[PDB]
Amino acid sequence: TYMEESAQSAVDNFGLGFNLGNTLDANGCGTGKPVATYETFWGQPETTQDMMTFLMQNGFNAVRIPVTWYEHMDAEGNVDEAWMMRVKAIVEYAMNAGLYAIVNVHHDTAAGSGAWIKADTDVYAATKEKFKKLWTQIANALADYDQHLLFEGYNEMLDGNNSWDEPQKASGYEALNNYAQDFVDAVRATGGNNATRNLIVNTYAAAKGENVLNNFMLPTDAVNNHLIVQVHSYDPWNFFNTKTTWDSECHNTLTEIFSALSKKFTTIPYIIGAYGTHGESDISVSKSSPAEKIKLAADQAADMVKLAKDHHSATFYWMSIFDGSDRIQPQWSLPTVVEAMQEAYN
Ligand SMILES: OC[C@H]1O[C@H](O)[C@H](O)[C@@H](O)[C@@H]1O[C@@H]1O[C@H](CO[C@H]2OC[C@@H](O)[C@H](O)[C@H]2O)[C@@H](O[C@@H]2O[C@H](CO[C@H]3OC[C@@H](O)[C@H](O)[C@H]3O)[C@@H](O[C@@H]3O[C@H](CO[C@H]4OC[C@@H](O)[C@H](O)[C@H]4O)[C@@H](O)[C@H](O)[C@H]3O)[C@H](O)[C@H]2O)[C@H](O)[C@H]1O
Repeated sequence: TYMEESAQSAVDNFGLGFNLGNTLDANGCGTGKPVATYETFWGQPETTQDMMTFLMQNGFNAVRIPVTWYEHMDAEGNVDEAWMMRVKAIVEYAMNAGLYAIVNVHHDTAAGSGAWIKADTDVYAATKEKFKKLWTQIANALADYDQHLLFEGYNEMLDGNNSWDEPQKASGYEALNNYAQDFVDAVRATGGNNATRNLIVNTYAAAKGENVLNNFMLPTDAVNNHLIVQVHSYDPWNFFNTKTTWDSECHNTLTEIFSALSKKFTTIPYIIGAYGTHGESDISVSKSSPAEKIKLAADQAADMVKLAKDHHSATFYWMSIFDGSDRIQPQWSLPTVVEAMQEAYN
């Protein structure tokens, strides 16, 4: 049954979080394909109940489920039923396991081909009703799940030039804030559990700089304390390639970031919805990385988790700790990183 819970309480209960990345967010194989074709298109196995249960049994309490939607929508913006039901099926795995789950709209945003949601005046005007129709469908299909399920409006919205970190024009902020409101409006309108469900709105590019935070506007909500703000972090940029250890510069950089977020968001919680070692050319840590590089990954994660706890936040690891064939066993890909995260959190 449904038990209404505040945004801050949800974030406090997330504990250690994980991103089921390159899975339902995988895209580019075209329209009209079997569900499993999309899900495995980027090298991940089909998700199982055992995976969600594994996370719960091993000290994690929340999973983010990225979803890319555009290849599953027809000309009128209707979502393929098999796709929607597969999203629902994976949510159900997570609910069964006792996890919090986040469902979003992922590579429909940002710099890849097929992205259609953009912080741009013309694009917003042309896609606003399509966007609201999408969220109405998602909210209705997932309506029956309780407070452990959250919706996240959009992943990493960029302007027309795909400008990371910050938009080139201030109108970009208008478009984002407008989308954000449309997202909240469309979900709340469906009523039921969606009337009070905790929802997540991301900053421009999910970035964290001074201008992006100052020009972020939280949507108006008829109910209290059911909104969360989300940002991402691979800071300091390219540290995995340029650093030999998680040094004082790395540590101070993270400390400053959390300080800036907590100073900005005084009354609403924020989360680090995706973080990791991914840097230039998306080079990232794996089990075949040198021990010093795996230690570098572990120290980042340890610091990220502890700072987040200190700042009444929560974190979701992007992919690397639980990846590919390791999901099938299931087993951690990076046990030492996870152990560092668990020790930091507990
Ligand atoms: O960067 C870290 C994270 O940062 C934020 O949190 C983001 O929200 C996360 O999404 C992001 O995660 C990374 O996302 C990458 C996708 O980004 C793209 O879309 C968003 C845009 O903004 C961005 O600019 C785009 O680059 C994701 O990259 C994908 O990785 C897949 C798997 O690759 C892994 O396994 C295979 C191995 O060889 C790789 O070294 C290893 O990294 C790639 O899968 C392959 O895809 C091709 C088909 O590719 C076509 O269609 C997809 C399109 O993206 C390609 O450009 C196009 O050629 C298929 O034939 C192969 O069999 C697959 O292996 C995928 O192509 C690639 O985009 C990244 O891994 C993830 O960390």
